[PDB]
Amino acid sequence: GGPPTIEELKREKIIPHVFPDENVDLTVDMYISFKSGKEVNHGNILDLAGTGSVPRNIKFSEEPPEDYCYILFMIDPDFPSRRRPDGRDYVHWAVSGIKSKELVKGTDKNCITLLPYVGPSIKKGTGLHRISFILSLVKEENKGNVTGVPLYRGEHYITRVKFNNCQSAYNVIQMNDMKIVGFNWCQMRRK
Repeated sequence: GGPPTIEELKREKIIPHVFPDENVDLTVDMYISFKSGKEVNHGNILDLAGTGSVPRNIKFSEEPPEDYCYILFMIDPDFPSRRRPDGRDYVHWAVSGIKSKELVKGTDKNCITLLPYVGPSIKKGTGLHRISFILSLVKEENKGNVTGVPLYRGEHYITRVKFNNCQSAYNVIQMNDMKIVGFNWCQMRRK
């Protein structure tokens, strides 16, 4: 739509459930395609089928500022269920270091994969999950020094529930003095 508007996010309760207030500066559009014909687009309904791999193509409307890079998180704020989101935020994916307007298959030479992609975790009968993608700026020098999200050593050393025991993506962003600049989401349920 370009980037989501504040009013859109309030309607869907992404503010305050994902972002606790209205002061986010969403200026960078983010196109996200799992595969041809399967795009994340401002709260559209996507089938769970075909989400087992990292999006094939992501495109940003602009490059990050000089000496900054993007860090991208994909989360489920509605985990395990929409009615009882006791694991909010579940972190599916965290990649840091993006310099390019295009990210193909989730990585390039610049990127550090802090949490490798794992697809949506949705049981039948758990409502619609607002599977969300949050794009922020991090200093290049800090791209692998994210408090709360250490360099990856395998699943034994982290948890995806409650954002690696830092509760939320927003908390991680703000405690690292990062700047949110983009957002997209879809709704997913298990048939």
